Amino acid sequence: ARQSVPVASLVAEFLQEHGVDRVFGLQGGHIQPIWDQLARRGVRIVDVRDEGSAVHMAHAHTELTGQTAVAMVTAGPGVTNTVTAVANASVSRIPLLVIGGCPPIPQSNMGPLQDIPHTAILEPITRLARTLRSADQVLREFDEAWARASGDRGEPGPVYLEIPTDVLRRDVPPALQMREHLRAKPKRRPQPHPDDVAAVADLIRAAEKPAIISGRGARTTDGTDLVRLLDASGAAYLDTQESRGLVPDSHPAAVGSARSAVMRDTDLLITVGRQLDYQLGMGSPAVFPHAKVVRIADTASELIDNRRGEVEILAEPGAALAAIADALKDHTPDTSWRDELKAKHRKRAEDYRQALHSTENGADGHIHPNRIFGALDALDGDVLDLGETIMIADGGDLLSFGRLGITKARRYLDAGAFGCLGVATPFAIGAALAYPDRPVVAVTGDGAFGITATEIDTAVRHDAKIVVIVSNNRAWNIQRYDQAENYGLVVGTDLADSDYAGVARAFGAHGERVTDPAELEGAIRRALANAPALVDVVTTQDAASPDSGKGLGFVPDYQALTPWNDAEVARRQE
Amino acid sequence: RQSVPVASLVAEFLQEHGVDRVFGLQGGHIQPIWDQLARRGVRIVDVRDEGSAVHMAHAHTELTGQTAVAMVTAGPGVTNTVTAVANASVSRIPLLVIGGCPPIPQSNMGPLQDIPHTAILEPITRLARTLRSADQVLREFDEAWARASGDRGEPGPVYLEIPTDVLRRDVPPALQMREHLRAKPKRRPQPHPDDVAAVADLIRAAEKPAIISGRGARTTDGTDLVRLLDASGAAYLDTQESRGLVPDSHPAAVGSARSAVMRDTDLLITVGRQLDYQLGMGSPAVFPHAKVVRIADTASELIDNRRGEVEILAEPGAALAAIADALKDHTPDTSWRDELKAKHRKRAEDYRQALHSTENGADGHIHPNRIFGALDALDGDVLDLGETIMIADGGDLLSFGRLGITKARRYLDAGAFGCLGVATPFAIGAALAYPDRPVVAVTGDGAFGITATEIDTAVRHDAKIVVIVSNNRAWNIQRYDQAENYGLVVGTDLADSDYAGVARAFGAHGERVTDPAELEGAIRRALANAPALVDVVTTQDAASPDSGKGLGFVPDYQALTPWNDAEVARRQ
Amino acid sequence: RQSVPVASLVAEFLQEHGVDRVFGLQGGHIQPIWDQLARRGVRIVDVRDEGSAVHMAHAHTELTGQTAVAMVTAGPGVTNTVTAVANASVSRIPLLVIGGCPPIPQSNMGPLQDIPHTAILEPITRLARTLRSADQVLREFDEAWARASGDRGEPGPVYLEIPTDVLRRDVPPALQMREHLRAKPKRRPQPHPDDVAAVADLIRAAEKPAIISGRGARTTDGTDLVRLLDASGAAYLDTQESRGLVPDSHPAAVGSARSAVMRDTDLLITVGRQLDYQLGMGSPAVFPHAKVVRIADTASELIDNRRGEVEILAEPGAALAAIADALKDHTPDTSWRDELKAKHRKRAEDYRQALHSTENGADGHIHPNRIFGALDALDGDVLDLGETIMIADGGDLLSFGRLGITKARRYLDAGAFGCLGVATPFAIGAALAYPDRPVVAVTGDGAFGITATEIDTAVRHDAKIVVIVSNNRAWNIQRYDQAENYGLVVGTDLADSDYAGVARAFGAHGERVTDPAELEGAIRRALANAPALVDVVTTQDAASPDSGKGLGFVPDYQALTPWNDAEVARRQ
Ligand SMILES: CC(C)(O)C(=O)SCCNC(=O)CCNC(=O)[C@H](O)C(C)(C)COP(=O)(O)OP(=O)(O)OC[C@H]1O[C@@H](n2cnc3c(N)ncnc32)[C@H](O)[C@@H]1OP(=O)(O)O
Ligand SMILES: CC(C)(O)C(=O)SCCNC(=O)CCNC(=O)[C@H](O)C(C)(C)COP(=O)(O)OP(=O)(O)OC[C@H]1O[C@@H](n2cnc3c(N)ncnc32)[C@H](O)[C@@H]1OP(=O)(O)O
Ligand SMILES: CC(C)(O)C(=O)SCCNC(=O)CCNC(=O)[C@H](O)C(C)(C)COP(=O)(O)OP(=O)(O)OC[C@H]1O[C@@H](n2cnc3c(N)ncnc32)[C@H](O)[C@@H]1OP(=O)(O)O
Ligand SMILES: Cc1ncc(Cc2csc(CCOP(=O)(O)OP(=O)(O)O)c2C)c(N)n1
Ligand SMILES: Cc1ncc(Cc2csc(CCOP(=O)(O)OP(=O)(O)O)c2C)c(N)n1
Ligand SMILES: Cc1ncc(Cc2csc(CCOP(=O)(O)OP(=O)(O)O)c2C)c(N)n1
Ligand SMILES: [Mg+2]
Ligand SMILES: [Mg+2]
Ligand SMILES: [Mg+2]
Ligand SMILES: [Mg+2]
Ligand SMILES: [Mg+2]
Repeated sequence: ARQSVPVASLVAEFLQEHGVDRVFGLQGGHIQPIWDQLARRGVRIVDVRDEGSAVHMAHAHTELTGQTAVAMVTAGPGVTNTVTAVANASVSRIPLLVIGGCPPIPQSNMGPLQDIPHTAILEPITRLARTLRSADQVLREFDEAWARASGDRGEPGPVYLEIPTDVLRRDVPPALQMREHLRAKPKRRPQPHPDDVAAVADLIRAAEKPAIISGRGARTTDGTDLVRLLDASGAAYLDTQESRGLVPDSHPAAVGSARSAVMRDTDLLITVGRQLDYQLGMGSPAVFPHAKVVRIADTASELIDNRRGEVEILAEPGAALAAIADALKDHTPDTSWRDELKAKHRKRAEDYRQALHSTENGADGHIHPNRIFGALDALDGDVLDLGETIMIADGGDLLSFGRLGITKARRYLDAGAFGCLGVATPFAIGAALAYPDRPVVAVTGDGAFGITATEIDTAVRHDAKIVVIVSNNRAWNIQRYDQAENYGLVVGTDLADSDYAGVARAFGAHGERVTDPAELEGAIRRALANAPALVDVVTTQDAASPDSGKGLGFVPDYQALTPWNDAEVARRQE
Repeated sequence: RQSVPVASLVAEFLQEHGVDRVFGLQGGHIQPIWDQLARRGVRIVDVRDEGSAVHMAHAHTELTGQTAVAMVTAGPGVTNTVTAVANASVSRIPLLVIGGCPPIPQSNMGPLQDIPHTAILEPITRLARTLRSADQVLREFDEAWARASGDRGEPGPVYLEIPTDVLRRDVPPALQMREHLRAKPKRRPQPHPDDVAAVADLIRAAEKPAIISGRGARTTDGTDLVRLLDASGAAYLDTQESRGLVPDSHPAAVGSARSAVMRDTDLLITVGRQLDYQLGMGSPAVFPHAKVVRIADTASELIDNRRGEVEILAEPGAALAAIADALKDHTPDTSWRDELKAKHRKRAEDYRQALHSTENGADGHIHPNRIFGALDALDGDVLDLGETIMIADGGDLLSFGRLGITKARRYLDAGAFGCLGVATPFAIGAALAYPDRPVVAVTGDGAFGITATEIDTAVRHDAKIVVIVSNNRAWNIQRYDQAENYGLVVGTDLADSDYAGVARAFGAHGERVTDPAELEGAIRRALANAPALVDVVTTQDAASPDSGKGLGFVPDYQALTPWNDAEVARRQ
Repeated sequence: RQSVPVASLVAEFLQEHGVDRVFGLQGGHIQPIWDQLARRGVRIVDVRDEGSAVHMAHAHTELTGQTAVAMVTAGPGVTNTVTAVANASVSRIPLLVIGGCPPIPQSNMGPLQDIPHTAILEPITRLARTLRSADQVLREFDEAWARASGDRGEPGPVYLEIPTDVLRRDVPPALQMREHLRAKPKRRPQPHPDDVAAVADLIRAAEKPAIISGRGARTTDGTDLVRLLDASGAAYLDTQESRGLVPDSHPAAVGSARSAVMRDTDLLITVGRQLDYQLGMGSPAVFPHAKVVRIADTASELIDNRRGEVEILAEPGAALAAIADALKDHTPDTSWRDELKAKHRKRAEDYRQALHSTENGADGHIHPNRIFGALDALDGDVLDLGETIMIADGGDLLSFGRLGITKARRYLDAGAFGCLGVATPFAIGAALAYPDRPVVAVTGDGAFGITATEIDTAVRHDAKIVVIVSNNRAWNIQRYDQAENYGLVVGTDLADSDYAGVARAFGAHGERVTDPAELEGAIRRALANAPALVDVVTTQDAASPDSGKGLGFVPDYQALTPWNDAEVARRQ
C-alpha cells in the first residue's frame, strides 16, 4: 500500500526498481534530496572529482554490463561539466540517464543560482532532455526517458532529466504512483522477416568473398549466433574498437591483421550493428570497391548511414544471425579466400606480437610504447589472465599502438568514434566497480591522462582496482609529429617530464616510474599486486603509430585517412 | 594584399584586433590557424583541458578589457569548453572561442567529431556559427567580435568554427577589407540630460541613497563613481564582480553593513549590476524601503526583476559624471551613511584582526580564516596586496574569502554561476596579463581537483601564481548541509591528499602546512618561488556565512533562508 | 550515368522513389527542381498557399501509404508550411518538404529570405537540413526519406533545403549511386513468439477485452484485426485516424458505446494508437478496470502515458495474426461485447434515422445534422458512400461529423492537432489520388475561410471535390462557450457570407441552401458538377457532443470535463 512521499523518494525508488545499484555523480544542493534517498535505499553513491568523469563511468558500466547506468549532477556547472561525456555516449549510442539539478520554478528566468538552459545545451546530443514540472508525472517521465535511452522513438543513447528543487520536495499521492512506471522493463526483441533472411542467405551463397564487420549492436550479443553465421557462411570477420571479444582469436574467420585486404576484396560486406562512419571509410565504393552491401541491426542508425543494403534487417541481431545461419543449413561455403587470409594473418599477428617484447628504444633513448603491450603479453598466465581482463586505451599515438598491441582482453574500451581523450581513468573505475574480481588495465597517453588524472583519487576512495599505464612521451605526440613533418614548426604540442607516479601517490594510489624497458614486467606485476596503481613509463617521441603514418592529424577533405582520401579523389574523376 | 588561405587571414584578423596571446589545446582541425598564429608571433598558451583555456581568456578580458581568444579542436575540444563558456555568458564577458570542425564534403556522414557544436553553444553564446564561405570569414570574425562586446545582444562569448577544407581555401586580395581587419573602439552611448536630471531629483529627495556596483561599473576606473558618491552622500556596496573601485577609507564604503544598507535604503542605484540572486532578485522583501534607479551600458543590467523609476542606458562613467554635475549645489544628508560607516569601522577592523588568531577547529586543524590572516600580515612585507590580483574558489573557502580578501588590486571568483575550478586557470590568465607581481588564488580542495593539472600549464609557461588550498578533506559546505539537515553524510568526503606533491609532480614549488603559525613562512616561500602551491590542512569544524544562511538548501524563492523567509512574508 | 546538376538528380530521386506528383508554389529558389520535375513528367499541383500543398501531401500519404512531397520557396514559402508540418508531425505522417534557400556565399548577409528554416522546423520534423555538398545530395535525400518512415525516430515529416548555387552544381556520374536513387520497401519487424503468447494468455484471462485502433492499424487492410476480434471476442473502437477497418455489422463494432467500453474493459489493447487526450491519456480515471497491452511498429504508440503488461514492437498486421493464431482452441466469452452490440444497434440506428428529420434551431436555420441525413439518403442513389472519401473540419460541425459520417471508404479530419482549414486541401489531395469518385468534405465556415482560395486549385487541376459548408455565421463551438460560461460573446461572430459565390468566383459550381428539404437536391447537383460547393445556412442553436463536454474550457488534466472530473477524484 503506497503512501504519499516526495518526488525525490519516488525517483530513488524508480532507479532501484529499474535495477540501478550504483549512481555516479558529484553532490550539490539541487540534487541532495535525491542523493539522500539513494543512500537511504542502499544504492551505492560513486562520488567523483569532475562530473564529466561520472558520465564516463556510467558509459563504461552500460557498455560492459548492458544495464543502463545513471549519473547525477547539480545545476549549472555540474550539468555543463557532463557535455563532453554525454556527446561521447551519444556518438557511441550508449543508453544512460543523466539527472541534473535545476532552480525552483518560482525563480525561472530571474537569475537564480545556476539558471542556464541545460535542456537546450543537451537537446542536440541526447535522445531526450526535459525539465519535469509536474510532481505527479515525474515517475511516468522517468520511465519513458529510460525507454528512449534504449532507443524507443530514436536510437540508443543518453537522456537528460532535471527536476526543479521545489518539485523534488513536493508530495505525490499514492494513487498516482503506478507500478507499471516503477518496474524494470525487458529490452525489445523485434524479429527478422523470413523473406529478408532468405534474401541474405541467397547473397551469401552467390558471394565468393563474403566479409562480416561487427559493431556496437553485435557486442550486445554473446557472439555465439555470430559464430554460427561465420561457420555457415565461410565469411571473413573484422571487428571494430566497439565490438572486440565476440569471436575466438583462433576462429578460421578471425583475420584482424588483414583489415585492408578484407575491405579491398570482399564482394559482400555484411555490417552487424555497425555504422559505416569514418572508421570504415564511410562504406565508400573507394574503400570497398567490390562489395555488395547487407546491413543487420536493431536500429536504423546502423542500417541507412552512407550505404544502403541490398537487404536491411531491422531486428535483434542475435535472432537475425541465427535465422540466416539456419537458412544456410545445407550450404557448403567456399572458404578459400577466408583461409588464405587466415594463413597470412596467423604469421603477421604472431610476428607482430613477438616483436612487442624486444622493440628498440627511440633515438631519444626512451622506451617504445609497444614494449608496454609486450610486457602485458609476457605477464599473461603468470600474474594476470588477459582473457579475463578489461583493457582500456586512450591518447593519440598510444591509442593507435594499443589497437594492435591489445589482442587478448575479455573486453576493450577506448576514446570511441568521438576520439574522446581522458576516458581511460573514469572507464577503468566504472569497469573495476562493475567487475571487482580482476584488475582492469588502462593504457593512456600523457596528454589524455592530464584531462582526468585527479580521478585517481576516486579510484582510491572507492577501492577500484585499476592499473593505469602512462606512455609519458612529454608531448601530444601524434600532433607534435604532424606539426614537425608537415609544417616544419612544432609549437604548443610539447608537455613536460611530469611525475605521474608522484601524482598517483599524492592521491594515495601506488605509483612507480619506469625508464628501463627491462623493468616494465616487474613494474606492471607490482602495480597489479597493489591496485589502484599507476606505472609512469618514460616513452620515446621517435615512434609513429599507424594512425600517424596515415594522415589522421591532417583531416583530409573526404576521408579521415590519406590512403582512403586518395582513393576517394580517384573515385570523383571517373 | 595577396591571395592567402583563410587560416592566414584569421591569424591576421586576431593580431590586428589586438590579440597578442591565444589560449587553447592543439588538434588537427585548428592546426592551420595554430601554425599561422605562431608564425605571426602571437603567443600560444597551450593548456591541459580546453575548459581552462576559456577560463584564462575570461580572466584576461575581465581584468584588461581586451577581448580574449580560446582555440580548440572539433568534438571533445569544443564540448570541453561548455562550462567555461556558460560561466563567461553568465558573467557577460566578451570572448571568442574558435573551434575546429569537419570538412564540408563529410557533413552528417559520421566524420571524426561531427557533433552539432553550434546547437550545443547557441543557448549560452551571443553567436555560434559555422563559416562555409572563404571570402566572408573575415567579415564574420569582425561581426562576431562586435557581438562579443554586446552589439545586437549583450556582452559575452561568441563561437566560430571553420570546416578544415574552408580553412585551406585561398581568399582573393580584393575581398580582404581593411575595415574588417582593423581594431575597433568600444561604443560610448551617452545619457539623455532629462534622465540625468530626473535621477539627481530622486537623490535630492532621498534620505538614505545607496549605490550597488557590478560588472559595468568595473569597466570604469572608479573616479566618476567616487564623484557621484561624494555629490550624493550615498552608502556604497560592491559585489564580487566590482571590487576595488572605491578606497576602503571612503566615507561611503560600508562593506560589512550589506544587510543594513539593503534593509534601509530609500533609493537603490544599480551601476552596471544585475538584481539577480546575489542581490535578493532586487525584491521589495530584501529592499523594503527602496525606490530603484538603474544605470548601465546594457539593458541586461536595466530590466531584470526590478525596473527603474529612471533607467539610463549609457557608458556608466559618463552617466555617473553627468549626475554628479547635476548635483551641483546639493548639500547631501550623510547622517545614515556616517552611522553605518562608524559601525563598519568596528565590525570590519575586529573581523580582520581576528583572522591572525582564529582557533583550530575541534578536529585540531587550521581554520581557513588563518590563510587570510597570514596574507594580511605579509602585506607591505613581501607583497603589496594593493597591487595583487586575488582569486577565490570553493564552497566554505569562497564564502570565507569574500570577507578575508579586503585589499586586492582586482578580485576574481567562481562568479554568479558558482563555477568551481576557475582558481588555477584564472590565476594563470591573470599572471600572464600582469607579469610583474605574483597572483594569489585561494581555493577549496574540491574545486582544485577539477583544474589541478593546470599547475603544469603554470610551470611550462612560467605564470607566477601562488595557489593556497584549504584542504579540509571534503566538499565541506555540502558535507555540513548533509550532517546538519539530513543526519546523513554520504559522497561529500574527500581524502587527505598531498596537493603540495601534485604541484611538485608538475615542477611547481610545493609545501604542506598543518600548524597555523607556519602559514606566513610558507606563503613567503611560495611567493619567492612562484609558480607555487601551499597545501593547508584545514578544519571541517568551520561554517562560512554562506553555510549559516542555507545557500546549500536551495529555498523556493531566494538563494538564502533569511531572504526566502522575507519573500514568504511578502507573498502573504 | 553522366555528370548532371543536383536539380536533375533530385527530380530523378523523387520519380524513382515512386513520386508521380509534387504539391507546391513556385519560387526562384526551387525553379531549378520545378523545371526538372516537369521535364520528367512528374505532375506539378501548384496551390494558392504553400500550407495547403503540405496538407495535400499529408492526405496523399495517409490514404495511399506512398510518401508525398511538397516543394516551396525560401523565406515565406517555407514559413507558410509550419502549421501543415506540425499537423503531419502530430499525426505521424511520412512526407518530404523541399525548401529553397539562399546561395552559400551570401549566408548571414541578409540575402533575400535568409531565415533559419531548419531551426524553425527542427522541433516538428524527423530531420531538417541544409544540403551544402552537391555529391552527397542524393544520399541525404534517401536517408531523409527513410527517416520520414520512422527510421532513427518515428513516422513524420522531413525538411531538406538546397542553396541555389548547390542546386546548379554538377555531380560526377561515379557519385550517383543506384542504391540511393531506387525505391525501398517498408520495414516489417516481426513479433517475438513469447510476447504473442503472453498477450494471448491476457486475452484468455479477460472477461471484457477491448481493442482500440489508430494510425498503425490503418496502415493494414483490417483483415488481421478482424481475425483477432473473432478469436478474442473483444469489443472494437476506432479513432478518427483509423476508420473503415472493421465492417459496421461486425459483432465487435460498438461505435456508439465509447464510454461504456472505456469504463468497463478489463483489457485495453491499443493497435498503432497513442493514449493521448483523445483516449483520456489512457488514465486509470478513464479506464478504471483495464490491464493494458500495446501493439505498434513504433514506440510512439507503446510508451506514451501507459505501459503494456506486454508491448509488441512489430508490423501490426503480423502481430494481430500471430495473436489470433495463438488463440487457437480458445472459446471467447462474448456476453459483454454482445450486450454492448445490442444497445449500439438501437442507439446508432435511432441516431442515423433522426439525421433526416432534425428540426431547425430557434433562429429558424438548418441543423447541421441534416447535411449527414442528406448524404445518408443519397447513398446507393447518386453516390456509394462505401467507396467515398469523407473529410470533416470545424468545431461543432467536426463533432457532429464524427457521429454523422458512418459509411466512408476513408475518413480524414482536423486530426489530434485540431488543425482547422484541412478540409479543402485534404479533399484536393484525396480527389487527385482517387480520381474515379467525388470526395466529400464537410466544413465549418470558420475553418473554411483559412483555405477557401484553394477552391481555385481544385478547379485549375480538376479535382472532383464537393465542399459542404455549415454556414452558422460563427466560430460557433467557441461562441457557445463564451455565451454559456462568461455571459459575454465577443470576437467569435462571423457574417452571412456567400461561400457559394466565393466558389463560383473561382470557377467552381456553387449553390446556397436555406431550406433543409433542398439539401438532397443541392448535394446531387454538386456531385454531378464537381468541383462544387454547397453553402448551407445553419443554426447557432445546436450543441455538438464536444460542446456539451467542455472541449472549449481546457480543463487542468483532461481535454473533456467528465474525464477531468474522474481525474480529480482519482487524484484524491
Ligand atoms: C584529428 C585529431 C588528431 O586532432 C584527432 O582528434 S584524432 C582523435 C584520437 N584518435 C582516434 O580516436 C583514432 C581515430 N582513428 C581510428 O579509429 C582509425 O584510424 C581508423 C578506424 C580510421 C582506421 O583503423 P584501421 O582500420 O586501420 O584499424 P587498426 O586496428 O588501427 O589497424 C591498423 C593496421 O594494423 C593491422 N593490424 C591490426 N591488428 C594487427 C595485429 N595483431 N598484428 C599486426 N597487424 C595488425 C591492420 O590490418 C591495419 O593494417 P592494414 O591491413 O591497413 O595494412
Ligand atoms: C547550491 C550549491 C551549494 O550546490 C552551489 O552550487 S553554491 C555555488 C558556490 N558558491 C557561490 O557561488 C556563492 C553563491 N552565493 C553568494 O554569492 C552569496 O551568498 C550572496 C551574494 C548570495 C550573498 O552574499 P552577501 O550579500 O551576504 O555578501 P558577503 O560578501 O558574503 O557578506 C556576508 C556577510 O559578511 C559581512 N561582511 C562583509 N565584509 C565584511 C568584513 N570585512 N568584516 C565583517 N563582516 C563583513 C556582510 O555585511 C554580510 O553580513 P550582513 O550584513 O548580512 O550581516
Ligand atoms: C526570388 C523570388 C522571385 O522567388 C522572390 O521571392 S522575390 C520576393 C518579392 N519581391 C520583392 O520583395 C522585391 C525584392 N527586390 C527589391 O526590393 C529590389 O529589387 C531591390 C531593393 C533589390 C532593388 O531596388 P532598386 O534599388 O532598383 O529600387 P527601385 O525603387 O525598384 O528602383 C528601380 C529603378 O527605377 C528608378 N526609379 C525610382 N523611382 C522612379 C521614378 N519616380 N521615376 C522614374 N524612375 C524611377 C530607380 O532609380 C531605379 O533605376 P536605376 O537608377 O537603377 O536605373
Ligand atoms: C579533448 C581533446 N582535445 C584534443 C584532441 C585532439 C587530439 C587527438 S590525439 C592528440 C594527442 C594525444 O596525446 P597523448 O599524449 O594522449 O598521446 P601520444 O600521441 O601517445 O603522445 C590530440 C591533442 C582530442 N581528440 N580530444
Ligand atoms: C562543478 C560544480 N559541481 C558542484 C557544485 C556544487 C558545490 C558548491 S560548493 C561545493 C563544495 C566545494 O568544496 P570545496 O572543497 O571546494 O570547498 P569547502 O566548502 O571549503 O570544503 C559544491 C560541491 C558546483 N558549484 N560546481
Ligand atoms: C487555426 C485554429 N485557430 C483556432 C482554433 C480554435 C478552434 C477550435 S473549434 C473553433 C471554431 C471553429 O468554427 P467553425 O465555424 O469551423 O465551426 P462551428 O463550431 O461548426 O461554427 C475554433 C476557433 C483552432 N483549432 N485552429
Ligand atoms: Mg570538463
Ligand atoms: Mg535530441
Ligand atoms: Mg603523449
Ligand atoms: Mg573542501
Ligand atoms: Mg461556424
